[PDB]
Amino acid sequence: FQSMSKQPHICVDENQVSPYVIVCGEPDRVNRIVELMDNVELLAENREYRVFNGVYKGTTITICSTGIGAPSMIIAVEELKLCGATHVIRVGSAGAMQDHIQLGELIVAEGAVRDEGGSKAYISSAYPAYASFALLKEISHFLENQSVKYYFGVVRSHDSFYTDEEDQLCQYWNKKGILGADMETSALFTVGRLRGLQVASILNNVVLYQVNQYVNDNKAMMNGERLAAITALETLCKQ
Amino acid sequence: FQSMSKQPHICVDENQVSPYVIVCGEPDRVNRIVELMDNVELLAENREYRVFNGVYKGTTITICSTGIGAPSMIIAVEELKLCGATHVIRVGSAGAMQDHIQLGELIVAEGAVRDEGGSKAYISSAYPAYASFALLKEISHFLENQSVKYYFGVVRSHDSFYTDEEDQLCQYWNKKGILGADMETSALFTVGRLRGLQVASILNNVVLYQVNQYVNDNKAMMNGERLAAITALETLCKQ
Amino acid sequence: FQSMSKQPHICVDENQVSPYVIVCGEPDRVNRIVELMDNVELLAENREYRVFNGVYKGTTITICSTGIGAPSMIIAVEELKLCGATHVIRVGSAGAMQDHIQLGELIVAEGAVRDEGGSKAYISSAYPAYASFALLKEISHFLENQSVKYYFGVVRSHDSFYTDEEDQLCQYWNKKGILGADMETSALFTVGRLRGLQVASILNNVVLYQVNQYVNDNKAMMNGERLAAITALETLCKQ
Amino acid sequence: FQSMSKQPHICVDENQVSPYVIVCGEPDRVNRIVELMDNVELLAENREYRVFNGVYKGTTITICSTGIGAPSMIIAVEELKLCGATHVIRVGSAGAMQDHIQLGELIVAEGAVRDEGGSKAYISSAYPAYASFALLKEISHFLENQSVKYYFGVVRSHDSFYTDEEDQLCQYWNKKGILGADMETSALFTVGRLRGLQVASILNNVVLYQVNQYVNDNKAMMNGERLAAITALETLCKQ
Amino acid sequence: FQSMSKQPHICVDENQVSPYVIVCGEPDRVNRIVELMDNVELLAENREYRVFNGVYKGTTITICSTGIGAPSMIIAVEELKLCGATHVIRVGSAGAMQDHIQLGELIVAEGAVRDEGGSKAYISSAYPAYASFALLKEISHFLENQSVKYYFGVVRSHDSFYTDEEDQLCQYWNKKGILGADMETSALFTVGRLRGLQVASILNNVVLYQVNQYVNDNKAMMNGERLAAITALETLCKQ
Amino acid sequence: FQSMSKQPHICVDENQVSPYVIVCGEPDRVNRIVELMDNVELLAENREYRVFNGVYKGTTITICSTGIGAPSMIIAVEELKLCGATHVIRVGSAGAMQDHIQLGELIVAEGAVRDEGGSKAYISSAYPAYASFALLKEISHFLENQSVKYYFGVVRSHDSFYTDEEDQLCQYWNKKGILGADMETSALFTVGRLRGLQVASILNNVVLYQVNQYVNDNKAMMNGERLAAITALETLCKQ
Repeated sequence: FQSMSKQPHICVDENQVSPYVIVCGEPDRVNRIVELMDNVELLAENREYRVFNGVYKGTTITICSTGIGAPSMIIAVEELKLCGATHVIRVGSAGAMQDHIQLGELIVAEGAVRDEGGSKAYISSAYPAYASFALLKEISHFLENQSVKYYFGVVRSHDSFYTDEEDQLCQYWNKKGILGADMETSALFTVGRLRGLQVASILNNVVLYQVNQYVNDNKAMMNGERLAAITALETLCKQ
Repeated sequence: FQSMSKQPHICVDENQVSPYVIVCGEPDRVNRIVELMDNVELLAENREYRVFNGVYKGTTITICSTGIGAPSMIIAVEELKLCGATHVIRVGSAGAMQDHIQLGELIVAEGAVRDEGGSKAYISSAYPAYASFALLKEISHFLENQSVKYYFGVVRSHDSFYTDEEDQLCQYWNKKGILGADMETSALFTVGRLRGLQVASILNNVVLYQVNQYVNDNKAMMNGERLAAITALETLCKQ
Repeated sequence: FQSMSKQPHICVDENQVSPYVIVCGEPDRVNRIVELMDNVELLAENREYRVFNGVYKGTTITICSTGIGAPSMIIAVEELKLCGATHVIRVGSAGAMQDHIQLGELIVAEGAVRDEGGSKAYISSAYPAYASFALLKEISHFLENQSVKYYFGVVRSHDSFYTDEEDQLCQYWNKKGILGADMETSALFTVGRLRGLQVASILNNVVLYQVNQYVNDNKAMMNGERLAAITALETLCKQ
Repeated sequence: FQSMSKQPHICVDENQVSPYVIVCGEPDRVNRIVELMDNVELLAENREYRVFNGVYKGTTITICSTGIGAPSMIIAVEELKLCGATHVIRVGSAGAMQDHIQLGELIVAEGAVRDEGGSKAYISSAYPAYASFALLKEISHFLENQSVKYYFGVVRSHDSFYTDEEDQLCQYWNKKGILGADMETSALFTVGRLRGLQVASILNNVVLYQVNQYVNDNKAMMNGERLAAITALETLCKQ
Repeated sequence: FQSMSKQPHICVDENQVSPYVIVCGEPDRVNRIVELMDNVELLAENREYRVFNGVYKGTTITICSTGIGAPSMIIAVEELKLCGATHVIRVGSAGAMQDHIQLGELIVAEGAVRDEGGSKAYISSAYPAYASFALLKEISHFLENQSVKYYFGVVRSHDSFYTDEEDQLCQYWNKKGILGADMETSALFTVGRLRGLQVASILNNVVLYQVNQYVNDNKAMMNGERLAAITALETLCKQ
Repeated sequence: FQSMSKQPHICVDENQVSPYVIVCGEPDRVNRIVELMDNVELLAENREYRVFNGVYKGTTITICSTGIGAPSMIIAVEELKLCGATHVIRVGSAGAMQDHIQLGELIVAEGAVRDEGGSKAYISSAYPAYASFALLKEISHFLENQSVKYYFGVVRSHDSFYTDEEDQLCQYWNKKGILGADMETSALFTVGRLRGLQVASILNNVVLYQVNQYVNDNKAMMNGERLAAITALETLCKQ
């Protein structure tokens, strides 16, 4: 029946999707982010794509999981774009590339090394993956007001942390001053920008670079997730 | 508690995982494949990873979804490997690159163009992505016995079907004789082989190269999925 | 005699150079920028490097020409770095890559395509060339207050506008949404960042993408140069 | 006179060439292979190309030397193709990349690393160089019946074993699990497949990875050559 | 017996090989070149390698065929080097890339496009393939004295003239001003130089770029071969 | 007024520029070279471009500085070409890549490694950067007659001697037998040749590979500059 008008992966349309969007890897994180919003509604659920609308401080925002990886991210960006998204903020996870960065502290990517094939499918790797400065301004301002430590800088996005060369990759990138590594940021920044989106990425640190420990760690991380979501929500509701 | 011994993404361990494994993109396909098996048990559910064991014609086999894309595939291969997998068969979806291939017909990848960054993270693209011939032999033999049309040959694996150049990519690859395109096969074939797995990929055609139509199409596709799963099950239970 | 302590190309030392620096292509532009400052002093003059200190609204700033091209830019960045520079702003020239951009209007590079070999000597082209957001914030704020049109976005930096393929390069990059093209920005952004500098680039448009005309054009361009210099000065004197 | 209809390098035509073909490096090996056949006839002799027809167990097969290297291999593949070849099997020599492989033991290439420029002239190195499984099936079956040890897997094809880096190349490829190295296999597999041939490669080991010794070694190698030829003949006469 | 001291492919040793060497593709050309010399002796015959010594105007020179292609050329260069060669001149065949060049006219390669994988195995393609100027001087001087037309400039060396893109390759390279194309020159120039040889290449045109005709063409070509050989001999006997 | 007919960077036209040209990096070197000539006239002065005509032994020659780097070199080559230049000789500076080469000794580049992006903008790096042999002949002949040591061979042209990897670059290139390194030679050789110029490069050594010392060093270097200029002048006035 109504299977003609919907985007084939995110399963939503023009009218459903807000111009303002948050994406994350984990479908179950979508339910956690909507907890913070009013007037929540499930829009679609398909494969790794879980899509909700919610209202935060008066502004209607769409929350969308995209699974792990640049290809699954790019699929959601293209289809969100077609539904009228203009501002998209990644809220995600990272492994630290500097030893001073603790669990549940935030990395805000100003730029990203394009070490994933996803963005390369579109354009020469020479094209920059960077965050919209208007969004960065707002993110910086929200994060200043609170106590959890956060770092602005370059992250690396890649397609595997499981090569035998992971150690050396880490060390090389540590010396270049990269803050953290994910799989999705540079693809958002590249494809998003090429489709005229304003984009940004707020990453929760979940691996150190280096029983009761476990519980505090998990709490720290869960606190970082919440902060990252709130920061993204605070930023989008100003536009 | 018991969060020390499990693989951090597939959330299973050595003892749970069979040496014989089927992977697919869609978590909901895992439930559909287990329908065909005895002694089914849910092993884990995490992000896009849905993991089950089942028994088919006496052999215990593990079924695992890996979401869409090479990075999420590679994560599952590495972790399945560490749990003792030896034979892994992709059961997935493809877009046709030749016009004679119909919906719900199967493409069996003998080889795959490595147009995804995932496999490139591991090794120079010059290394071949090809299917284990023992598995190909068995797949060919099962498929001969039945009526649904199937094609053996080269597929292309890539990170985006949404570039502005998709048309030209299609036409170029059509002329080279590629049968279909997916996102995951060449990564399985490359990483899998480099970790000593026997690997294969059986792909269900879901896009032509070119209301009642819709219902028969869906039936055709659902029939192709079932055939692909059965073929993989028949192949693995012989080892 | 005192030819031991000075940088071998910019011919200045630690004590001479301010942490705050403006660089431009043309040595004669250095004299034009110092016209706008108090307490001017010639520091060095060597090859294409013309170096001055001046004071603007209380802040001491160094002005340095670097000739044309990424290699000559990189030489000045490395040596300015060694003399203690922390903030460096390019004030330069561009050819428009969109037809709405007029002569003597400004392009502020948020990011830059790394199509020059200079930055590639240092690091894989996958590393992002982008502008420090703190500087971008300040530049945006100054430029809002006045009437001359200015555009924020991506520029392309390259090593030749004289290949037979220039037309096609232009058209390709026009469609990607690039605003202008220079030879120096992405090298500043890449090497500068890798040496821990805060960096930015304000470019004066001097070629349309498309006697009395000539005089107004020149006036427009000279007005853009002055505005670009003033904007950079206003930005640096706040740090 | 009749110098219009013949292929300019292999000096044969449509009518002469069988659909079933064996190629080898060494012209003098052609005479050794025909020793095993009935109804032998010299077809052509030109540069490194020595061409014969023979009959084996009822089937007429063409034997063709192609000298050393991918370019000279590719020339023979293109021209054999134009003469109506459909199945082509390389029967050649390899240097071992694992220490358990002895002299005069066989390596059957399922796939090949495309480290030669020959195949790259045709297509991106991402395209797979692999052997036709129907041929692999048959080769496996013949070789099972006899006592000489043989290994199935990946070989590396390259353009020089004389670079100063040969040692490190060897060690790198040894760890990746490559069985042996030649100069011709991946070019056959790539160009052959792109021209719609069924292809395979059976390689005789002639260098260990590590007077009376010399005589037994030579005998071992000569025995491997004979076995490789017989295996290829047994395989082709079944089609 | 004496199978320990000889180079494994060219089957000659230190004492046999002159410092001055001519190489060509075709073994039968070796017999044609020795026709022009005194005190001829067959040194070795192995695969595509046919090796002779002869004396020309007092100087002893070695003549060696290397079959077709860069890999087989490189093998002979490495082994000739080890036997004490210092000056090596290619005497070969080319296809014209400009329409004014006739059959049996000579192309003398000053430089060569490195479009073959052979030289790339050794060193980045950025390293120049060019001819020793001392040899070029002497070649120019001999050729001035006679009537057959000859052209000095850039040739292209490649691994296949049989790709579907040959036409476009030709046209692209024609416009760049390339004179002719072979398979071997840039490999000689690159590997040779890296091993400290003085190198040069004199190529006989055998394909236009565009019964009685056939006979005059063949005569023209055979005349070009003779001239090329004589020119190389005249050049080497001066050292 | 007369700002229509002049080249936009070198600020000269067809009638001003001689077919015979010397280029150097340093504008102040132009004044030093004209000291050696009769009938000197300043033609233009713009940015790093300082342009003069002079007469040497009857021949009128143009002297042009091009600042440091391949992009600024290429600009001058293109515009000199358009003004009718046919023969262009670089007279420049190098850092030694072999320890036997002393300060103020000359390196004459027969060929150049294309490690700069400038030439790559035009053509695949596989195209050779080499010197016109007619010019090399003449340069060799002049330099034989005098006492200062000079070396003919390969140089490397690059875009930065300030990467953290400079040491290793040096060592790698030392072993390959490179004589010296500059920033401009391979760009002249590549772009120049592609525009049909006869080209050459004579480089003065100013850095060893390894008060009174300082004065003799400077004298040695200044003597090398003079010799290089004279050699170029002697060479051009013969055409």
